[PDB]
Amino acid sequence: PQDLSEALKEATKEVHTQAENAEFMRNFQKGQVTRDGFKLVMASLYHIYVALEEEIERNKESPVFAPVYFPEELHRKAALEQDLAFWYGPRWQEVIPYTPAMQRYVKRLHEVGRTEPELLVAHAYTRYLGALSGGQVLKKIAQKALDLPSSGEGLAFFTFPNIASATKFKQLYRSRMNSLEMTPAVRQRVIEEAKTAFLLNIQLFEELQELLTH
Ligand code: HEM
Repeated sequence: PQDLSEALKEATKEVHTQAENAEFMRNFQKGQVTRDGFKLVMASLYHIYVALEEEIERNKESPVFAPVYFPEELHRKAALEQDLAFWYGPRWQEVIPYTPAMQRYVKRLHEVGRTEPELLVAHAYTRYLGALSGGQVLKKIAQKALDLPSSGEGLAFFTFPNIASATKFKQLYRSRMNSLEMTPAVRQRVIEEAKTAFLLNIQLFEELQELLTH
């Protein structure tokens, strides 16, 4: 259209469906994910968000990213660390897995963070705006399914405590994106990188899936 925000939303409409329909994402929606599989995604989110957030601290002051810099509001690193300690034990840093589908995603994140920063925004957008436009169902089914004891831990990642209204924030973010300066080329690329994002995720589920069935 004419809004960076409306462009992406639409551009990734199809791939998003591809993401939803993943064999591992659908088994989840239908609430049939074992503690093992759930323990895999948490370990995936951790590696992705550390890379993501790390590259964000690199371009925090950069004009290409500064406008969407919201550390308190969004940063998930600490949230995932807390969760991962519950899921793997005080030794999670030592035990947790690091698969090749995780490695690609992390690798892409850094290439972008250093040679194509103007694109970092597409990933931030996908991760943060994604898990903010829909983190309720991910929690709703997470809760019921796993039915872990009354431990009160392991799912912090799903609660952005520093945002009262998701509605208003998602609105501030789109405003800030739409305010990002970028040449027609860069724009088409950023949109293209948002697709890249989804493919890294979709490719991730599939790899976590084959991993379960062993
Ligand atoms: C159970 C699986 C999923 C379901 C059913 C789901 C559902 C949705 C829904 C209904 C919205 C609100 C869209 C709107 O009305 O504007 C949304 C937005 C979005 N989702 Fe998901 N989603 C899922 C998986 C994913 C995955 C894996 C990602 C990737 C990180 C993701 C990224 C996004 C993004 C970026 C948006 C917002 C786009 C925008 O605001 O322009 N979603 N999702």
